[PDB]
Amino acid sequence: GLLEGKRILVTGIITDSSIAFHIAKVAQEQGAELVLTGFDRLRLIERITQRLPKPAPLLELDVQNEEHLGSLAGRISEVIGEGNKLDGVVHSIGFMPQSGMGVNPFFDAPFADVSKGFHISAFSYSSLAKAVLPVMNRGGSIVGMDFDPTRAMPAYNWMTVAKSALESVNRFVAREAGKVGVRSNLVAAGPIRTLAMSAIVGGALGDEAGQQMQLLEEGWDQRAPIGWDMKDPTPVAKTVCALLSDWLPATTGDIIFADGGAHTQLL
Amino acid sequence: GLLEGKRILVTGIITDSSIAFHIAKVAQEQGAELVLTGFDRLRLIERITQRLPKPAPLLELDVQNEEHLGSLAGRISEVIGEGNKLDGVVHSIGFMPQSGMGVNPFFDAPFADVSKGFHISAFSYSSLAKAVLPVMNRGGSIVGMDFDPTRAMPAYNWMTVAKSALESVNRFVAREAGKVGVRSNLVAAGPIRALGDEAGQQMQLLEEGWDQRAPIGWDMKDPTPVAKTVCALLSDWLPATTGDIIFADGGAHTQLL
Amino acid sequence: MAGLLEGKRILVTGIITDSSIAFHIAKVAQEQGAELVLTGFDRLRLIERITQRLPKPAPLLELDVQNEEHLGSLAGRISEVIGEGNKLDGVVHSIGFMPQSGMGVNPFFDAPFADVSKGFHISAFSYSSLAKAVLPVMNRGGSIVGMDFDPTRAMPAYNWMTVAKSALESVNRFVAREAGKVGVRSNLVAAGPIRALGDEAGQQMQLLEEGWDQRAPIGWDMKDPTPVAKTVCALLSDWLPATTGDIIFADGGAHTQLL
Amino acid sequence: GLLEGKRILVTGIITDSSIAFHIAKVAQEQGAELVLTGFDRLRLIERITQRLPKPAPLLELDVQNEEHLGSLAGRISEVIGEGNKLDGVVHSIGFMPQSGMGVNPFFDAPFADVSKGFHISAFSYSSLAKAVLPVMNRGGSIVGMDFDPTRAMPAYNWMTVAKSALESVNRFVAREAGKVGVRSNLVAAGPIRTLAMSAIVGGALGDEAGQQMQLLEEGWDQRAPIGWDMKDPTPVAKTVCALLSDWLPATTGDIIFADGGAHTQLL
Repeated sequence: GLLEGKRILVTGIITDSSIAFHIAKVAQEQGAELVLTGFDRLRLIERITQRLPKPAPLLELDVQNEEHLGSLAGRISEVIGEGNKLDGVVHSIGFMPQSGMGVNPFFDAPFADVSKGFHISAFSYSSLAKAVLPVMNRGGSIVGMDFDPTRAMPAYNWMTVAKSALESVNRFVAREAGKVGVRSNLVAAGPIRTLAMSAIVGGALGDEAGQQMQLLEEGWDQRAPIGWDMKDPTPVAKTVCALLSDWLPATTGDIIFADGGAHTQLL
Repeated sequence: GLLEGKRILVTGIITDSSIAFHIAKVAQEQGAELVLTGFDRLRLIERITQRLPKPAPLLELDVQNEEHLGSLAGRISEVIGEGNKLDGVVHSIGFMPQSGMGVNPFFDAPFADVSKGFHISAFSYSSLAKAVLPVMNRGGSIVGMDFDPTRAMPAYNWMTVAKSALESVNRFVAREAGKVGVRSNLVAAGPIRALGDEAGQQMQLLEEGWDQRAPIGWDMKDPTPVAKTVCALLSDWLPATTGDIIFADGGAHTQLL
Repeated sequence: MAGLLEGKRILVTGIITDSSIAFHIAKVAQEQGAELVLTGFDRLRLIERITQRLPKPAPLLELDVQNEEHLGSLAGRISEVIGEGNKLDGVVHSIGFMPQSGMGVNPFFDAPFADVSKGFHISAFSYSSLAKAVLPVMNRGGSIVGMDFDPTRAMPAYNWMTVAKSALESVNRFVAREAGKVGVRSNLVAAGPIRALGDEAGQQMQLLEEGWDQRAPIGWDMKDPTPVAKTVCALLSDWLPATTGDIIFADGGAHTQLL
Repeated sequence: GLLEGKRILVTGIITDSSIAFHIAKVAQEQGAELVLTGFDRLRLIERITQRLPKPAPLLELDVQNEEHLGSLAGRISEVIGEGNKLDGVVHSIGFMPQSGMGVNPFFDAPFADVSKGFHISAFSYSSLAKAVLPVMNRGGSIVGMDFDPTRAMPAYNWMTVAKSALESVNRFVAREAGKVGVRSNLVAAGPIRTLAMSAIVGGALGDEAGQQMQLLEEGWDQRAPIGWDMKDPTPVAKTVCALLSDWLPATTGDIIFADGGAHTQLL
């Protein structure tokens, strides 16, 4: 197994289509022992995580809660055994209030909303690292999820800005984590299609992206030299696990693209 | 002159060594008609602006105050005349609480501090653009100030994160401004200069690298090259540049050593 | 009413027709008060007739940028034009050539090395050659500007010319090092694209090039060379005095947007 | 093994200090079956490759020789078995005549020298791909070696230009290789110290880098959040094998940095 004997904390599992779910699934298939986090309705998280290959303990973590963050290392140690430390941490937490996205005018997003999206999506990558580094092994690896924000694009709007900030945070976290031998990297994934139910009785599932976002996302498979399957999270999950492994041991503060090569081409 | 007849709003004048002061000075030397803004130390700013080549009116603007922002377009029109519009706007406001700029470890900066610095240094570029675009002419130019955040650096810490955010914001402001024919760009400037302390010492050592790297050298005591570059972007001579970042750093960022 | 380049002496390469971007660079420069020296090699008689359509007279020197004798004599021949006590303030490299095998008339892999090397020579290496030849007669504070087409991403048809432009960007950063020793700046302008027997490569390029106006926040007019010409003149001026080794985009903002 | 059952062609083994030697070593340790190339003193290359963990056939390949390139596929099929194809190809070929490097003035490099370095160091990445793609499996991987040329630097001079060209070539090779399901990527390695002998009777080993290049290379360990060991090729060799594996399956046209994180930091 690529991650045999490694102990890995995975944040961000909300549904069975959360990219963190597939990261967790591949890591377990590759021999890792997981610790999972959730915040709201832990019982509902427990139901999803019971669909993973192997059991895994669930810890409560609201990344905006300094008390949760302050106690996390000790709660991790309780569950993995006090002599043991983590080898990997996955940050898969991204959120921006809807006023900051979609067809809401970019200029109309209230600061309070954008600040919260910045907190959850970018600042919390630093918060999580600070919280977990005291219980990580030398040579360990922290990986966060990115969506390339180098160029502006329709709909992604202020979430793009939060990802630009996240990329910058990642470089400082790598500086801090490196002092104790830990790597920090982001995976810039191509778009993965997400379904959500209409919030009404009789509701059905349907694509979350609106028209403009869908048109934007369909460009990836057109551009990607090896194509891009928006319904397939597995290549992204494998890439995260590559960074959690010891096979990129000299990469840190960096961004690895799992996007079919789309960002390298222009049509 | 380079900006002959252009009406330009300049934010960020604090002292007569502020880069905004030198931007305003060069712009007036090049024929611009200015409107200035201030908030903190507003009487002091009026005194400072008397040292400019020419007088200019001053409007109060706290870029965190949505009432100040919503009234700004009407207040500008009152100053310049209701049938006239601005051709240029300069965003030269950067603030990050010291806890985000190296007086403590990176990890110790509290969110409330970093959020405020993000608000002032990144979000408000969008706020100001939203406020001014209704009174800007087609072909106009919004320019903000940047400090290259592509790589992490000693001490600059969360201000560098804010500037990465600002660069992203600029690309979206360009999208919105272009709908009415207005450009939006940043200038990535090189650094401009007993109780001294660690964060200041770290920044000093980092900043001395620019002159070492810059093929044409870098004078940390000379704001004029940066001010001239801003005026270039305010002029009609970069009419197809938007969403972009122009480096005024001696070429330091293009060289490894 | 001072012009942007008032009193400056500027050498301009690359004028082939009155549609050449170099023609428009020269035209705007003269409108802004510059005194020009022009160069040509192929179709010299044609170039002379073309250069007479510029606003003001300008002498024409022969320069094959692959000819080391032409390069080596260039500084002395410039001094004859402008006076031994005078120097140039600006130099424009607007020479790009890649044999058609490197620009999409056949698949990328089929381009022969000899063709690609020739295009590398003319489109990338000669930026360094020209700088070497002109710098001894350039003033401190002067400016060398070359023409770029953003090669950060692979594109249809442009193929090995894109590779040459990647190389050119790297050359520019090294020319900046050498030029900086005598106070001279070196930069590239990355321009957006400027416009029955139509053929495949041209069709691919047209479809690709129409995307600039779609992406550009301020639009992009492929029929209008003036914004690019002005941007070159901005770099030749004293208004970007701390920019060197760099790439300035004159593309409507298209490269900053995905859609 | 990370590369169990994979057939991989490795170019560029000159000495037992060539990065390609260490790539070949790790690939064999990870279960790969190799085919090796050489051009100069094939008997001397056979002697170097006998120190690899396992035997591997050696094929002659001058990448400037179109007859060598045109026959390469058939000569590969002969040695790996007529029904078989390659899963991986490593390009580790870089050369610039000395007039193009060091304390030679940048402006004094003759074009014929720079053209030759461009041919060997950049054009030949396309030539090798063209020659080997007919005998590569879908899902295969081509990996070339890079030294980050994003900024100019002392000494590296025209080789920097060649690497800039190589990066561009890699993005076009990715477009072409992707049509048959093959990825193409570069590894941008930190500097690896190289010793060479003075060309004199009684000669000794010493660093090939001149003063300015040594000062440049020494910055990596200072900048790198996890440090950078110029004497250790292994992290770079491992990163190449990561790209040859199936664990970065959606990465193509790209550049993976194995440099300790140094390019993400500024002092």
